[PDB]
Amino acid sequence: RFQFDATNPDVHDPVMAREDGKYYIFMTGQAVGSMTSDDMKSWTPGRGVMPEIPQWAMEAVPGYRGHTWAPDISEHNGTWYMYYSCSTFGKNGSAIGLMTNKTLNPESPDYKWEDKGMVVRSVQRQTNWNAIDPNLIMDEKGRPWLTWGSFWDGIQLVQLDKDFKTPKGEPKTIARRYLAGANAIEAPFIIREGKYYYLFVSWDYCCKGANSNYKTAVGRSKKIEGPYVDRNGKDMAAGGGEVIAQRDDNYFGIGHSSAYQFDGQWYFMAHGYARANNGASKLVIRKMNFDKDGWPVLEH
Repeated sequence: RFQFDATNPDVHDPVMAREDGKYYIFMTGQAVGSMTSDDMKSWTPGRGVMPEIPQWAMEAVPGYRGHTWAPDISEHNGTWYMYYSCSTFGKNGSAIGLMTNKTLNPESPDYKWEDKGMVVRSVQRQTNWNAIDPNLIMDEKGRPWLTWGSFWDGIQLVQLDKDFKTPKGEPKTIARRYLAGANAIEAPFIIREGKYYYLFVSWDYCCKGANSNYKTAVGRSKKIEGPYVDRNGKDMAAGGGEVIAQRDDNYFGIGHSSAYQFDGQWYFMAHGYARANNGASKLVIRKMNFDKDGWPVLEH
């Protein structure tokens, strides 16, 4: 029996954007998957984003054939930038690519995704981080920075040249799980709120159905590079973090997070392994607020 369930759709590694009162979700899928909602409540599957699967990617990552992971979307000066991951599960022979578009509406005559090639690559038996899970974050000076990473040494941070694709120096590890290996940390996401940058990370194990233990943690820093810390002063680089999404009455695990502010309200978006669908990965959106001390807290 065929069913979509518009109010509770299957999604993996989601990211969200809004244009002209319409909500756009981009996720892991062929050519990057997509969804569409008028009200952020009922969704409609769309076409794969990529107009074709880029050659440079298939070459740099052997095995990659268009099944793309964890996109990131954001708008800067009327240009939409979408970062995307190319890899094969369990290995770090990976590359992050970028593509740009003037609009997100596919019925628009201005709609055309121009691929801009490779941003950053990780290579087998050599690089101590994994070139997947990108997130673009701007500083107060307007300069672009990227976070990415999954396992190995952990979460990387590097400033990007103003073309949004070439890094400046080498990266610098910014958050760890403890102390592929057992450094279960991935899906970094940084937002600016108040006096601080908040780095959101996913801890532990996704991708194991109803046996996943995925969770989401948070830490903060006044400086973008500067040490990220939890409620009691512990550095994320050493395994600090406040758990904010977790094993639940509804979920075995919740992770691969992202945060957006729509109409004065912050929203925490992730995917959760739903108990009512024996571990199927569903869309999770919770209202997020910052307390007195300036720490994020979720609804439900």
